Amino acid sequence: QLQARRLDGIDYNPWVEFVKLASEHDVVNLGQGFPDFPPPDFAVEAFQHAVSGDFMLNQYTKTFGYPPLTKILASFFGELLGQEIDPLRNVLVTVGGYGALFTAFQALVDEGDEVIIIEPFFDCYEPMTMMAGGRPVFVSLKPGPGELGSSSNWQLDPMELAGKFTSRTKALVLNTPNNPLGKVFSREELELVASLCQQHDVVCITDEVYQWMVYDGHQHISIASLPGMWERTLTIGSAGKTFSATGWKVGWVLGPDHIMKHLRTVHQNSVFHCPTQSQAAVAESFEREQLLFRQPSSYFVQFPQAMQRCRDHMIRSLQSVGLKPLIPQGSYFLITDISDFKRKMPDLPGAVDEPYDRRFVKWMIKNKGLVAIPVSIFYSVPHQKHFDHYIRFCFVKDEATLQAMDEKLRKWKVE
Amino acid sequence: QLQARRLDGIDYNPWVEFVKLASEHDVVNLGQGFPDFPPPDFAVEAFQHAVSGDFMLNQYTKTFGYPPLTKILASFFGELLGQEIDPLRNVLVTVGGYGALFTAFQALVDEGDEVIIIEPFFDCYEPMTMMAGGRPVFVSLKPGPGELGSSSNWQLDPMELAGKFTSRTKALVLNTPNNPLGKVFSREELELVASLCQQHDVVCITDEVYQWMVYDGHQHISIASLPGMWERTLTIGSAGKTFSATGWKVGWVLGPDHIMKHLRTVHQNSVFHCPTQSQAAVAESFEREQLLFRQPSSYFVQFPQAMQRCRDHMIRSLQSVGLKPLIPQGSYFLITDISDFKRKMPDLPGAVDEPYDRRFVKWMIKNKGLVAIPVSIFYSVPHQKHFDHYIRFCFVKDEATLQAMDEKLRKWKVE
Ligand SMILES: Cc1ncc(COP(=O)(O)O)c(CN)c1O
Ligand SMILES: Cc1ncc(COP(=O)(O)O)c(CN)c1O
Repeated sequence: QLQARRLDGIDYNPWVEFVKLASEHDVVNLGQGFPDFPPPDFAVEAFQHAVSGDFMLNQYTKTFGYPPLTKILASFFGELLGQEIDPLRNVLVTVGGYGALFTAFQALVDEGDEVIIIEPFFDCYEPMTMMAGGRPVFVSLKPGPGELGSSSNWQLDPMELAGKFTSRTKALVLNTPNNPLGKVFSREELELVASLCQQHDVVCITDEVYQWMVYDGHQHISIASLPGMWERTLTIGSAGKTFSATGWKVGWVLGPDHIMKHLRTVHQNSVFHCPTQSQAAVAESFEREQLLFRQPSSYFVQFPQAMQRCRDHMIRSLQSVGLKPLIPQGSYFLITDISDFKRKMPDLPGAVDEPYDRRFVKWMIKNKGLVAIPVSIFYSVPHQKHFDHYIRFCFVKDEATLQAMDEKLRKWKVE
Repeated sequence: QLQARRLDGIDYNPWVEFVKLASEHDVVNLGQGFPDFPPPDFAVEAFQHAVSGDFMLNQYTKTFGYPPLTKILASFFGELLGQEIDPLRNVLVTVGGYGALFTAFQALVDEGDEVIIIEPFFDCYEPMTMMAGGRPVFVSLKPGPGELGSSSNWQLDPMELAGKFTSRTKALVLNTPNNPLGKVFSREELELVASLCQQHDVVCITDEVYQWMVYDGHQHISIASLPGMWERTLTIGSAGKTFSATGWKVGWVLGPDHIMKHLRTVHQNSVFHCPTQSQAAVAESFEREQLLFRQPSSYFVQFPQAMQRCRDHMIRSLQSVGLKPLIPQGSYFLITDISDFKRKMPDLPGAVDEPYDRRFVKWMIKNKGLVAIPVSIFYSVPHQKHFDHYIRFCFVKDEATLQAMDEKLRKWKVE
């Protein structure tokens, strides 16, 4: 009654509980979706230049983005997407990917609109939809029939997905690479989505914040580069998962002017400007990578290699303690199946109707010194029952952290 | 129909037209609401430390604010307000003042709620209200009966204001010091507001971004420090008008936990984190001013003095060319009456029903080389008729700019 009704149902963050519990224990924190090592020098220095350079960089820049930034964005991405991008009609700099999604949702979703959300989903898609009046409609990625599983096996059933589409569908949220699962969507997959999107006349909000984090030579493809798609796609990116600098909270949406004009309205009536210097830092950082694009010394070459090693490493460590990793094709993350623990250990302490994985994560923090994340926080509540056996790990960590993980794991193992 | 209805009516920015026109002319730009000189060294350096220091400052900080920042905020402001402030329940770091208002509105205002907006208003109060479903209800500050006018004479009529209050009033937006007028609200004024707010049970969203910019020894008072008010006040501030670094876009709301918990919900479903380093810069900057609070070398002492000089200077320059300045008690701004021009020059070129001051500003850009802002952009459309004779100037400028103004003014004067 004092609060607006749009807040109904979206006030609880299941995250918190656990950060609170992790901090009152000695832990290796693998629930954190960000590096614990420095960003690349070129990028840190880029920031250092922006705050040490032309003094007017401390004052306001342009509303829809700091032009050196929109410039490089439209160029580098226009090339990557295969698309002509006007910085002033097709690019909006936002407060991180979070900002971009929020802007997108507040633009497009209205009382009654349905949004198709693919499980597992980055958790904020559902609240944002709900805050905007929309109705989330869920479809589950479904793992197909080795012990080690693979992200690319998780399947978007063409009949199931076609069925979610109604006359009320405003948008489908497609996040690739997927967090938490790590799925990198295939071309044939994308096309499935593009095709139903094209058919029912529906916007594809597409969150590609993890674009650069790809492994095993799977290749990131943007639905926006598919024939006919640019006219109905909003592509989101984030400097923070680009340059391993999450704290910079700089993101953008790329999209056709007739959609963007609304994302702009929300922007000009919400935050109006993004801060200047960080934008400057990002613009420089992109210039550096575009200059060296594909080159061996380029960050987008070295980094995915480095983190693949981290992935591989974590995958082996966790494997031998009973956890059942699903190899990810990209993202900061891997999930592991814990169903073996559920059979061996069915009755762990927690609330009635609390999903197993949350109970399990809480256990492991207390006793084994390791933080992970209950995958069920990325499912519709109706679906947490059936999907209460995964946990999510972040392998974008320092060697010293992977060592500590190993220590924790070896100590646990004697059991 | 593709866009959400909340965007109805809020898509047009009357600002733009003029920036476009100013850039295709040789101008002294006094429509810009920000310095064109560097921030204080301590503050620029503070940023330089934050991006050059502990590398993990590049990663995510806490959701509701970077603790060194919420810490210093709660301390410095708790002292200034006379109030006990818990950083974690009473402070939210937002993306500038703009962010804070947006968060406040999306928290509290809902289909049907009325918001009382005092004219002239910072323009974004009306769209934000409208986007949230609310109904703006306007009351006009009204200048009381020398040639030079004064901001403090503009009056909030106690009967007029009491009359705006209905059972549907959710909030009243109080902005002091006022932009554009420069009014610094008096204690007796505040109390009027507090008292009706207290009576009808209504939140006072109070925008004090200009807190530090006060002149002639008028004193900034926060409605939040009035008896009984903290329980129904949200106070907004902005690092950018604090440290003359608008481009940093760091703001905050201070307020009682039972309100803030909703501002938090919006925050955690919109931007989630504010960027770390800038927060760090601000936290340091405040530490520096709090240490030297009231001291002669403190920025909050030196700066208002400096800008008072700039004010005084501009007031005299514009005075002698026929403009009729209203001395401001604070803010970055002064408005001048242009009714003499309207009598001398009634028929200037523009759209039918375009207010005089907009037509006039456009004229002055083209012919006299000076940018200002039509005050009518800060009135309800119904009220722009009667209030089409002011323009707004920003005197927070370098000497070299005030010189250029003078050049433009002297050249004009020969006429
Ligand atoms: C899938 C996904 N999309 C969007 C975001 C938004 O993050 P940020 O605002 O820091 O860019 C995140 C969180 N990093 C994410 O993992
Ligand atoms: C009255 C008023 N309030 C709030 C704001 C918001 O500005 P910012 O977001 O940069 O803090 C402004 C613009 N400076 C303003 O003048």
